[PDB]
Amino acid sequence: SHMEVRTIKVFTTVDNINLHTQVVDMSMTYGQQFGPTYLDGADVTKIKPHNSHEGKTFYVLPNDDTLRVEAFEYYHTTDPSFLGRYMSALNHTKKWKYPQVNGLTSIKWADNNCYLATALLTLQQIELKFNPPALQDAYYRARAGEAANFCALILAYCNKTVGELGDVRETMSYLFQHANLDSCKRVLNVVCKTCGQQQTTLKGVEAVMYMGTLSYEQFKKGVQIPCTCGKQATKYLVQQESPFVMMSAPPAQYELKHGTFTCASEYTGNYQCGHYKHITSKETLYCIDGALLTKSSEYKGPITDVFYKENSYTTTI
Ligand SMILES: [Zn+2]
Repeated sequence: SHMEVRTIKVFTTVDNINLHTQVVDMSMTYGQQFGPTYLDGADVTKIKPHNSHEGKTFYVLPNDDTLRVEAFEYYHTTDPSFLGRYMSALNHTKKWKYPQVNGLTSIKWADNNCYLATALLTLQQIELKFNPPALQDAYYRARAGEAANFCALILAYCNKTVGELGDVRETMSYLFQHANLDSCKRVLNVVCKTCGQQQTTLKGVEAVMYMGTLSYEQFKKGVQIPCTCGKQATKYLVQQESPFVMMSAPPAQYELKHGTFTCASEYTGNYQCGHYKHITSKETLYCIDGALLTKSSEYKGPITDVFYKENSYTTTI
């Protein structure tokens, strides 16, 4: 009747660093013993242990106080589905290719990941330190060329699944949310001919992102925005303290000039499907399109996001 019990030792984890010794019954599934369980991204919840599994590390969900703390300390989230979504993505991104293109880690196109490739390429050209150890650790590996965990983390943090259409501005917003931008400061002035002037200070992520124009110069000169009185008012940059700025707008034909920006994202398509490309300004203009690379002296296209170097700026207005 009853089969002789066989067991193996395995380790469970939520961060792949702190291991937790377990003894599993090879006649029960992982799911029956751990809840949802993953082996390097693969869902083994419904798998019964193999001898080859002995000594291997499995991710589980934070189901006790020790794992909850380890997971928060490593990822800076308490979203219950986070680890599941991170493993589900990782099962895909570990099969993506990450070619070095013009010295930067890119991503060969798959699974609508073009927005991720230009986000990744952008990160490697701006000064940014992540706060979660998971992002620090994974970004370091991504810079070295092994970007699978980093890309799966971006998907998890953004609540995007592999293959879902993503927006670069929104993705960067999530990444900046988890970065140290505390010393970034922006002072704006808005001037209405009827209502007068109103100055506003922004900090952190809101200090480095602007939605409305791609041109940093235009933002220094002034952009027209609605005023509550019904007139159009003029908003201009008074003071900026940050290592970069990101200027974003709905996709519009726009000319990129060598040496006047750091990098940019281009979006061809519509609200339901499209394709992002990346433009970086080095010795010439390089267009990185996943694994593909072209160059040109001028660039014009439907640009959505442009990144600029900064340190300290003060208006003369
Ligand atoms: Zn007004």
